[PDB]
Amino acid sequence: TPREVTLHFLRTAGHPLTRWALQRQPPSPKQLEEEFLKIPSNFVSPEDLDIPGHASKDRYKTILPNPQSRVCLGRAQSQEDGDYINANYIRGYDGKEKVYIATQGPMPNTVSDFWEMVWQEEVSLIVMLTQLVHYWPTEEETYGPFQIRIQDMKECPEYTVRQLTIQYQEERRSVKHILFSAWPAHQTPESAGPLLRLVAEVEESPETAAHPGPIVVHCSAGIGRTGCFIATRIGCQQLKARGEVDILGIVCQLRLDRGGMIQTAEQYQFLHHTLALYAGQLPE
Repeated sequence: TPREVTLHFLRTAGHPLTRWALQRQPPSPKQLEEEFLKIPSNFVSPEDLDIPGHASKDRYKTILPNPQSRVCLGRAQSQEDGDYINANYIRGYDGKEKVYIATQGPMPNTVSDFWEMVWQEEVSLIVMLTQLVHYWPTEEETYGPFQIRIQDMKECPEYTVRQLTIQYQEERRSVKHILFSAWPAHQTPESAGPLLRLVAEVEESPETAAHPGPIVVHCSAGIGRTGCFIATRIGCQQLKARGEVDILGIVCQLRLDRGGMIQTAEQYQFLHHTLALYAGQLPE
């Protein structure tokens, strides 16, 4: 039973690494390559989704949101004739539910869907990962029923922070948007420092809500760079709380949430490098 075999692996696989082992005696580059290749994709086949006309809202044919964690658009603000967006809820540290939503970058025809999701899910933070569509405005623009305005734009060494507001009827909400460039698909960032500063930027973001909404994280396909970013943050949280990290377990849990998260063995190895660097910053 290939399905049961996949699910059993993802629910049980693990390779705990103490802070010491991570820094001083990590698995060899060959061991990490073989370990990465063993992780099932958990990609859903087009047959496992019965959402007609979903293909026009997917950037890629074979990268699809797993039904169990798929973000469904209730259309409370619109008259749109479906529920579909290529996006999944992602669990965070210790399996906490709906900490993130991983999604593809909006297509010209899914920009309104994207802002609908941001409203419906009470998103206040968006992390965009890219290399050098513009679904946010220069000053002010309307997307479907939503009015979006930019209040501030700040250029940091490695990312740009925009403060936006989104308004529907009487209600206007703040949304922080972080655009991290110099990260090509199927590659790693230039070095781990900027990525760890991005993770810190996210941590430091003020949370106003009583029950915080998911952090939206996106990139072109919504799995490689999003998976690296989310795995990095969860790994840091594990190191800080427990003084050890199970990177294999983190990636397996991400794949349960959205098929294919973290695309390449080089990205998986870079996660180890990044977390070994973060470990040096911890107390003691």
